[PDB]
Amino acid sequence: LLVDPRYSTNDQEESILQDIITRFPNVVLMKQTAQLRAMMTIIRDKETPKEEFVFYADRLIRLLIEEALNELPFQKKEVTTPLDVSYHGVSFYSKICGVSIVRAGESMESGLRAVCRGVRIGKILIQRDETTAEPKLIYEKLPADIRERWVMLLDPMCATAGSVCKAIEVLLRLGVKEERIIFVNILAAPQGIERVFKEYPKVRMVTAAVDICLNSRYYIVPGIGDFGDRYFGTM
Amino acid sequence: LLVDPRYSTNDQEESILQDIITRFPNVVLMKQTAQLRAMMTIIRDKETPKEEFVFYADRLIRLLIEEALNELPFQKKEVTTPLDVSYHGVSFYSKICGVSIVRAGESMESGLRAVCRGVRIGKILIQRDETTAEPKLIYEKLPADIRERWVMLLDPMCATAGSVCKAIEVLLRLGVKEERIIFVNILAAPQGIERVFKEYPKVRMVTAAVDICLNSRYYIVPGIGDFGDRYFGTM
Amino acid sequence: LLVDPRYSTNDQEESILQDIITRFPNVVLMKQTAQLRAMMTIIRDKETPKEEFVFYADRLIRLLIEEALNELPFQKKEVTTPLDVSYHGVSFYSKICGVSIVRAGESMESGLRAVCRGVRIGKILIQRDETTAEPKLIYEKLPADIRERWVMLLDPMCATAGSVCKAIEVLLRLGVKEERIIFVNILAAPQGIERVFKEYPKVRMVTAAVDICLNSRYYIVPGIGDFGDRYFGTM
Amino acid sequence: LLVDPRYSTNDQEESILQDIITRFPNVVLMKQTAQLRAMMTIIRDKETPKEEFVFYADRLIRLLIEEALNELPFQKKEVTTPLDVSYHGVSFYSKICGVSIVRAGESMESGLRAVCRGVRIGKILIQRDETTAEPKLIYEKLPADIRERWVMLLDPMCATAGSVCKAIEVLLRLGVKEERIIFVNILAAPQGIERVFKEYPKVRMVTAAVDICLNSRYYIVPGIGDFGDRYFGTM
Ligand SMILES: Nc1nc2c(ncn2[C@@H]2O[C@H](COP(=O)(O)OP(=O)(O)OP(=O)(O)O)[C@@H](O)[C@H]2O)c(=O)[nH]1
Ligand SMILES: Nc1nc2c(ncn2[C@@H]2O[C@H](COP(=O)(O)OP(=O)(O)OP(=O)(O)O)[C@@H](O)[C@H]2O)c(=O)[nH]1
Ligand SMILES: Nc1nc2c(ncn2[C@@H]2O[C@H](COP(=O)(O)OP(=O)(O)OP(=O)(O)O)[C@@H](O)[C@H]2O)c(=O)[nH]1
Ligand SMILES: Nc1nc2c(ncn2[C@@H]2O[C@H](COP(=O)(O)OP(=O)(O)OP(=O)(O)O)[C@@H](O)[C@H]2O)c(=O)[nH]1
Repeated sequence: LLVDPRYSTNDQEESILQDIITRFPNVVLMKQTAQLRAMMTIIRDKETPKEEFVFYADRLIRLLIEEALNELPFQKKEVTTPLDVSYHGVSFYSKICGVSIVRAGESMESGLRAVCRGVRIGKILIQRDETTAEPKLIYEKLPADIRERWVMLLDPMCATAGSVCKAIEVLLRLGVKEERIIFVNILAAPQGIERVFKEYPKVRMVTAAVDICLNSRYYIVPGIGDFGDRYFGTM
Repeated sequence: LLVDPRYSTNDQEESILQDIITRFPNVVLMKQTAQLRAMMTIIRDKETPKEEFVFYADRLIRLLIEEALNELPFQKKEVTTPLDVSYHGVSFYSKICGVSIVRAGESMESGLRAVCRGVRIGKILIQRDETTAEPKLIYEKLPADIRERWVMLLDPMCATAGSVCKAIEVLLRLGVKEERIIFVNILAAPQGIERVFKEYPKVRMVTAAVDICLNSRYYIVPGIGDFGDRYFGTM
Repeated sequence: LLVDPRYSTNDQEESILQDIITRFPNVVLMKQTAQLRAMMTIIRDKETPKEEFVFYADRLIRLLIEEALNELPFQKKEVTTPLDVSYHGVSFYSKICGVSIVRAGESMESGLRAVCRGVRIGKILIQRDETTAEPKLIYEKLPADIRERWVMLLDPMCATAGSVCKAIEVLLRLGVKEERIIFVNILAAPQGIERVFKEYPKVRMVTAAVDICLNSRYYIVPGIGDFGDRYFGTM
Repeated sequence: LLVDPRYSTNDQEESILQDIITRFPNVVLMKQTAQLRAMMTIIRDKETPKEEFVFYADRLIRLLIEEALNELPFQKKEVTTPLDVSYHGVSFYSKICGVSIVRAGESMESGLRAVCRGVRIGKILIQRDETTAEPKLIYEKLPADIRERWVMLLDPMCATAGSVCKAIEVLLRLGVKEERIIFVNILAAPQGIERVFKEYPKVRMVTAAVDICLNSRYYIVPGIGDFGDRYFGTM
């Protein structure tokens, strides 16, 4: 909802944002600070060279992952200071794991691995049909006990939501509780958010930015281009 | 009074915070999230092992530094996206540098250097006379043109504010503007904050926690123990 | 082909090692130091925890990548010191890229992105046939100009060499020069080394170790187990 | 004994190395590879920007620190692999700590902390008197039990060896055994190597390069300039 004064906002931005916040109580938008905006301009800029795009993208992913991890359950915990005085804090306890949507999502694996040393990482490779264009599971490698874990579903972009929805579908089938799936995303389109909460209303979604629309080629506008190609350098 | 509901604040902590937020317009407390508490309870725990202590402190410092970098000036900037559409963002201001208060302050250079590659770093070693107990300037190595840049003054703890005030003095005596010093701190005592803004009311302070008071041995309480010792292993 | 005194060698290791060295001019064995051995001990021990496995694996990967990058072409370059005295050095190759064999090979992408900021990364997913057992290309996303580049083929284990050979075959068809392929490998089986070189003799291979054999299920012995499962935690 | 053929060593470098390797048994010279040369030529070039200088310096210091760790004692260890067979490896010595010679040496701390998470870090500030030119101890913060540990002494340069010889002196007066000191260095001069070994013959020295001589102003030549100033950006 809140837009930082510093930067000028793209047309109808403050609007869309509030409307998303109010309509979907399960989405959590990152605080729209100038730093975030600064990083977004660098990664969204056509002109930005690959070494710069992945440095800032990695940088952003970091903030975004710490934001998502805040959606896990926490227990109350008391500890003692070296001063022998009590401090009432909390502790993470959940059994977690991250799951990336092949390629694009893998760029977020390292960010998650940096803060959570050795977190288990699953991988789902989705491919859209050549005829009708219906998502098809091509490959998947998930922890043996994923059904008893909170899942950090990783996918930088959410345009039509067909990929993440299919990903959630199988995740569910293997026994993952819908309300334990935290979908961390970088950039999303309104229609993609509705689609996901229309199908799986219990999941949580933390994004860094919500854009205007999709073009006839399913790309988000103003968007960022193809994140996977830009990040891994397969332009 | 935006303290994450999931945990219980220290006795009379919400009161202290209100006081400071009310009287000191230039202090910026970072968001008191459950995630942040999780980290604090770990490093404040006197049972925590050195490997764990530095890992989390490093982790927290990353978040604190990104927060602090928001206090810098920003230049609106327009960039064209890969979809041939304009995107209104901002641009990073340029003349800045980090200055750490030798030992404890050095632990935050890693973090600054992680997000700001090649950032100029100055050092100032202040030390109290073993008898007289007052702040003496023992050593200092700062960038030749520090007077024309924004200073990110680094020091994890702020108890009496005696050593940071001494630091700002020498910095001012070298021509750096008071309203360009962003004091980034991890943990602070109320009187510490008070003194700082009593003498140098134009600086900015970014902190993650404000404890209740100082004990007979001038230690912040609940506190965290001697940060520099626990961080570098010179227990 | 030489072993460090500190540690005791395995049966016929000094033997197998020299044999591989003299028989194949294009393989390069990392210097067998006590340090390298200490790392192989952590990651080979079935008892080591997942955080410890990835840490040391990542650590070993760094040294192995630096070793492999040495197999690239070099040009002489004279520079001048701040003491205005020339120094004769050598600048490195201008066009490379990494290519990881999906999953296991992906654990190496990070080590490569760490030393070469923004390197282009390709990906190949090979899957054997249940009956034929013949390696099949399932998915591949590669830089568009891979034909004019040197490629660092990434795959930690080389047992039968079937998958790596399948990977070389596709690269070759796309236009990559066989002698510009540098196969970075952690652990290999004599059998796999012979096959790779029997089929593509001009490629170079850098590895940290060579074990004695394969078992009925195609695992190197003493081996390390399933590197992909152990690293990503899907075991 | 080798020197990569790919690059052109400079006038009498091969002679110097020959001599030092013959006359001083305790000096460990990193393998003179083209990769290493390439980095040296980057950081030695007076034209390189601080961002690039820091990056390549950290990278080089990384390889250097791993090399020095090889000088620590190793204990044989047997581990059972996942294949259920034994593997004869080694175990890391368990009592180390890094010690930085304030400012210049602090640049190697991050490298040490990278491979040895949680290593205790001591610091010594030696400053030559502005008139007398005498090396004086200004500040020191070492681990309480440093006498029981092996110390990796950190200082990127060694011109006359007055500073380092002064640091070792204070270390010996504190209890640490002379033979437990591994002096990790990046660049050194024949003079320095001699003095350090004339006075403290039992210390171990690991370095990446040894230049021709010292400048009339006491600078290592061809050299690099002032490493601490180029590293921390205060020049
Ligand atoms: N939830 C959470 N845990 C964190 C975070 N950072 C570090 N951790 C730690 O990482 C752990 C997460 O669980 P896992 O270690 O994946 O649980 P696990 O895989 O069953 O544990 P093992 O069986 O030994 O492998 C917790 O025990 C936390 O202490 C964070 O941001 N969130
Ligand atoms: N202000 C700011 N700059 C950042 C940040 N992250 C990266 N940077 C970059 O780092 C630079 C900071 O400026 P400085 O390094 O002080 O510029 P400088 O010292 O004049 O540069 P030189 O010519 O090399 O000496 C900017 O040019 C930015 O592009 C950030 O969070 N804030
Ligand atoms: N060969 C080599 N180059 C290195 C290494 N470390 C850093 N580099 C630098 O990184 C560069 C490699 O960049 P590439 O990704 O091949 O450049 P590119 O493929 O042409 O792409 P562009 O920047 O767009 O032109 C070289 O120019 C080197 O200066 C290394 O270990 N080996
Ligand atoms: N010698 C050595 N130890 C390493 C290395 N990498 C990791 N380590 C580990 O780091 C430790 C080094 O010893 P320290 O942790 O300083 O020993 P310590 O400080 O007495 O032990 P604690 O008091 O519990 O903290 C060893 O126990 C090793 O297992 C390495 O490259 N060399």
